[PDB]
This record gives sequence, C-alpha cells and structure tokens, in this order.
Amino acid sequence: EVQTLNEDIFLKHLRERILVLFEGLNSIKKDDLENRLNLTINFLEFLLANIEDKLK
Ligand SMILES: [Mn+2]
Repeated sequence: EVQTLNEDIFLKHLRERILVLFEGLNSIKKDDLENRLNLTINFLEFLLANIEDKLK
C-alpha cells in the first residue's frame, strides 16, 4: 500500500511513455485525416479540370 522509491520511478517513466504514445497516436490520426482530405481534394481538382477541358 505504501509507495516505494522504485514504484515512484517506474510510475513516473510509464507516465512519460504513455504521453509519448498519445502524441504518436494523435499524429497518426491527424495525418490519416490529412491524407484522406488531400485525396478527396485531388479527386475534385482532377474532376474540375476534366470539366474545364470539355468546356474549352
Ligand atoms: Mn489520446
């Protein structure tokens, strides 16, 4: 029940590791949104250029 020096150190590192893991997870999540957004933009931009080619 008492909290030992070794436990405090181990808990403190694990805290840091989880926070680093969340940073990693948040980046993968944001890059995933960034890629799907860019893929739809590129599609729409390609479509827009097809349309304008046919209007020329
Ligand atoms: Mn999170």
